[PDB]
Formats: sequence, structure tokens, C-alpha cells
Amino acid sequence: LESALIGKPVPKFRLESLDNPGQFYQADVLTQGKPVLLNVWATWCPTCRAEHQYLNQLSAQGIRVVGMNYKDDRQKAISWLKELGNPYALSLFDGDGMLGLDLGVYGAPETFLIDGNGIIRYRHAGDLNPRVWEEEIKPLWEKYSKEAA
Repeated sequence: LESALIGKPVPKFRLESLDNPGQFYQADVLTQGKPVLLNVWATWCPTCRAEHQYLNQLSAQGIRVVGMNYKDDRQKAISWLKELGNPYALSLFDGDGMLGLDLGVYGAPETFLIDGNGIIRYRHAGDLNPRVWEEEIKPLWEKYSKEAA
């Protein structure tokens, strides 16, 4: 849906790595110099499992995806990745959902497009499928990929 963050930088945060206990990340990790997709997901989200296989496909094509596990059960989340594959370059654990609150998410799943400079450029509330990618996000990803280059 619509977002008041379009054109604004990613909110400050300090979250623990989902699969690397003790390692914490900050917003600087979302300023890669290349565009990135931030995917909000959880194991309790039905369309998330279905969307996971498509994310694996995009990741294999070079699309950079950062995963934000939302108000979820950490262990179940880790098993989820070991069982279905890990498309994420990095996985953040938003156990309390505080980053989700600053991002204005309605729930899961949701995908944000962030440019190389850490500026939020698009927000899609709902599952990521070929149609959404081809019609809504792909054109934007290509634009910011060419500029970052």
C-alpha cells in the first residue's frame, strides 16, 4: 500500500542477526551502494511460505535481498531457512517488531525497495510474485541498479 517513507532514509535501528547470535546490525548495513529488497516475513504468515520459493529464484539471479523476520519464533525461523533455502544476504531478527513499527508495516509479508544510498523507494504490502515483480518493482530495481553502477 502507500507509505510515508518513500523518499526518506531507512529508520535507525540495532537488530540482532537471526542466524548469528550476538552480532548486531544497524541501518548502515542497508546502504550498500546497490539497491536492495527488504523482505518482512514470519513463519506464522501463510503467503510467506509460498513467496519464499520465488525469493530463492530472484536471489539466484543476483537480486540482493535482506530478510527481516517479524515478531516470530527464532528457532522456527532458522529451521524455515534450513528447510526451504536461504535467499537472504542478511537476516535481521525483529522479535519485538520495533523496526516494523518504524517502517509502518501492516503485517507480513511486505517488501521494500531501498536504493544504493539507503533511501526507501517503494513499498509493496503483500506477497511478492512474478506479476508484482514484473509490473511494479522490476522497473524501479533496474533504474536504481543503473544509477548505482
